[PDB]
Parts: sequence; C-alpha cells; structure tokens
Amino acid sequence: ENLYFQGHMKAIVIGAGIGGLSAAVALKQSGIDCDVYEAVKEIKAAISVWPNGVKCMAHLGMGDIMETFGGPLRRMAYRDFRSGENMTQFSLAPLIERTGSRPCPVSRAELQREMLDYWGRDSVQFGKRVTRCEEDADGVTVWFTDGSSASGDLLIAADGSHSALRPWVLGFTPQRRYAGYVNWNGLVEIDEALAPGDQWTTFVGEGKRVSLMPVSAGRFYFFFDVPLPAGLAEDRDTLRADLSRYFAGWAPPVQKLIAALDPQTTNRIEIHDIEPFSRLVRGRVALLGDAGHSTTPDIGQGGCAAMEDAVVLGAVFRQTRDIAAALREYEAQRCDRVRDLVLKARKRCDITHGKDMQLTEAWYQELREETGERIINGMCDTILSGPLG
Ligand SMILES: Cc1cc2nc3c(=O)[nH]c(=O)nc-3n(C[C@H](O)[C@H](O)[C@H](O)COP(=O)(O)OP(=O)(O)OC[C@H]3O[C@@H](n4cnc5c(N)ncnc54)[C@H](O)[C@@H]3O)c2cc1C
Ligand SMILES: O=c1[nH]c(=O)c2[nH]c(=O)[nH]c2[nH]1
Repeated sequence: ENLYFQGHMKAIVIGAGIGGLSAAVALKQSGIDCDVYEAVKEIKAAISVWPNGVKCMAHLGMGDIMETFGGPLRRMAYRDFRSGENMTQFSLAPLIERTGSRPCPVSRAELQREMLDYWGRDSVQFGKRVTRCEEDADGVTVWFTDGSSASGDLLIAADGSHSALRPWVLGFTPQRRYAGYVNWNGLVEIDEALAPGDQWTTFVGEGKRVSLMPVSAGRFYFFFDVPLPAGLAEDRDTLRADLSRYFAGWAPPVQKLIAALDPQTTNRIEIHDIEPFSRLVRGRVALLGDAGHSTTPDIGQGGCAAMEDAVVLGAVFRQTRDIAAALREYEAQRCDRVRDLVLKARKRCDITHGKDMQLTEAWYQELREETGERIINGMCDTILSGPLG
C-alpha cells in the first residue's frame, strides 16, 4: 500500500536489447523491481554512441562500459570516391568540449554482452516471446508464446522495431517504410591502408557511401550504402561480387576493404524507418527504444535514443509512484525528441543517397567547402537536444 517498499512495485520489461536493459537499470535506480523477458534463447555489427548517449550511460551507472570498449574516435573526414582525396577533415575535439563527453563507437556484440553482464543474466528470462498485454485497474499482464504469463504494475515494451506490443499501445499497426537503400556492414582489423585508426572516414559519391570507424581492439566498423530497389536476389554468397559491381571505379582503399571483409560475417540489411507516432504510452504501458521510434541509422542516433528514453523513464519515477502520471510525463518529454530524430535521419538519408541527385551533388559541394565548423555545429545541435543536455 506504500508503494516505495521493496516488492511493492514490479515493472515487466519486454526485450533485452539496448532499450530493455537501459530501462531496467534506470527503473532499479529509482527503486523499482524489474523482471526482464527476452524472446530469443541466445543473443545475436556496431553502434556509434554519441556524447548524448554516453552521458546517459554514465548517468545509469554504466559509464565504465563506454570508457572501456568505446573506440578511439578523435576526428573525421569525407573523401572523394574517385580520387580518395580529403574533401574535408577535422578533429572532433571541439564537439567533445561543448558536449562534455567523447564519442564511443562500440561493437554491438560487446555492448550487448557488457550490458547483460551489468544487469545480470540471471535476472533475464530468455525464450519468452510476448504476444499480448492486458490491463485492469490493478495491474497489467502479458502472455508469452511458450504459454506462460507474467503480471506487474508497469509494462515497458522495448521489443524492437517489429514490436508485438506496439499495436496495443497505438490502436493500429504502423508499417515499416523502405528507405530506398541497402546497408552492408561488419568488422575488419584496422589497416592504415584503408584509413586512419582514430578517425571516422567516409568515401562519398554516386549517392553511395563507404565508411570506417574504430571500435575497440584495433578494429574498424565498416559499412557500404547503395541506393537500390528492395528485394534483390543478393545474400552472403553474392556479396563480394555485388560490392565489387556497385563500387567499380572507387578509390583503392575501397577495393582493399571489399577484399579484406568476410562475407560470412557481413550483414546485408534493407534499411527501413517508421512514420513517427504521436503517442508512446497507454495506461500502465510504455513503448521504449525501437518499439517507440524506428529510424534509419543515418545520424547514428537509434541506440542513443533508447538510452535517452531510459534515463527519462527512471527520472519520472524518482519521486512518484503514480504510474499514469509518470508515463504521461515520460511521453511528454520523449515524443517530440524521437519524432525529430526519425525525421532528421530520414532527411539526411534522402540527401546522402540521391533521392534528388542534384541536392546530393550540392551536399558534396558543401563538403568540399567545409571547414568542419558547420558539421560540428549540426552534430552539437542533435546532441544538446538530448535529456541531459
Ligand atoms: C545498421 C545499423 C546501424 C546503426 N548504427 C547506430 C549508431 O551508430 N548509433 C546509434 O545510436 N544507433 C545505431 N543504430 C540503431 C540501434 O541499433 C537501435 O536503435 C538499437 O539497437 C535499438 O535498441 P532496442 O532495445 O530498442 O531494440 P533491439 O536491439 O532490436 O532489441 C529488442 C529486443 O526485443 C526482443 N524481442 C523482439 N520481439 C519480442 C517479443 N515479442 N517478446 C519479447 N522480446 C522480443 C528482441 O529479441 C531484441 O532482443 C543502428 C541500427 C542499424 C540497423
Ligand atoms: O550516418 C551514419 N551514422 C552511423 O553511425 C551509421 N551506422 C551505419 O550502419 N550507417 C550509419 N550512417
């Protein structure tokens, strides 16, 4: 009856990705007991964690993970696809000073592992795939495909971009929108024949991108973007040849990358987003992370946004036990932010990948005249609009 006492407030968190584990950690900080449920039986290339996300991780008590595994990112450059020459290059030092943290690219595998380690695998029930939630005046209940169910006071749906709970919260089923390009990504060992080990290097041209950024342990996170129709007959077996075709004529470092990579460990993903929602919560249930907002990766803010969601979620429960009031405040704080992030990503996606090839050529022109000041400013804007400023 006094809801502050241990065992009187139970949150059910669905999903053990970045969002779910962040949310559980944040809820626990605010004195709420969480049971975490995850669909897959076992976990299974990288994420750029900008300073807004880093400060969130620090706030959540998980700062050591970022310091330890974050790649040494200190500068960036854009290179011409033919010449391979610098169009613009500059250090990120100024951004790090304005935002208060260094950027931390981290391998997805390592980030996930460390966060599970931190939360503790024993407090996660795997093979638990949620199908339905229902709420009464007393609480909320969810059902799992294996026939079990669980009840609690609060439900956090952090079940990803294909969220099963999302339709119940919204009242309809949003659909994923193909963003018009395909991303190939993976990891390779740092070889300065490709690019500098402390910088994020992107080759641009023809509405395409080839990118390298350092994660931990002397490795590069790499990705290739190509504007393409969805559904092409292309997989890991067709991979090297596909990339060779798509990037014919591109500077030698790119050919070096295509030869260096391992197709068996390289991901090919057709990029989608979802039109932003105007609601994130319903009763005792809140969407968090990709479940509440699904963006293209184009400004590297997807995982950061889920961390931001969690920080705000913990904060709204810090000094209240009125679930309905807390979740309305969560929604109030998050909804405009994640809308802007999805739309910002979308716009950048469209400029980068030649939706209008002239706008794209104009962007390349701006990169030729770029000192770094305008880009740094733009990045700071995105970062400083986060909950921890
Ligand atoms: C190619 C690419 C590059 C990216 N780069 C960046 C970047 O540089 N920086 C950045 O900040 N973000 C980046 N992102 C975005 C980032 O990866 C995601 O936003 C982030 O992983 C979302 O976390 P999440 O927990 O909400 O979703 P997920 O990581 O997808 O986790 C959801 C979890 O829920 C589980 N689940 C699904 N359905 C059910 C069910 N019904 N019942 C129970 N559990 C279920 C899933 O198994 C999964 O473990 C990138 C994304 C992509 C695709
Ligand atoms: O602009 C991008 N930033 C990223 O952090 C990222 N990650 C990715 O796969 N594609 C992109 N694009």
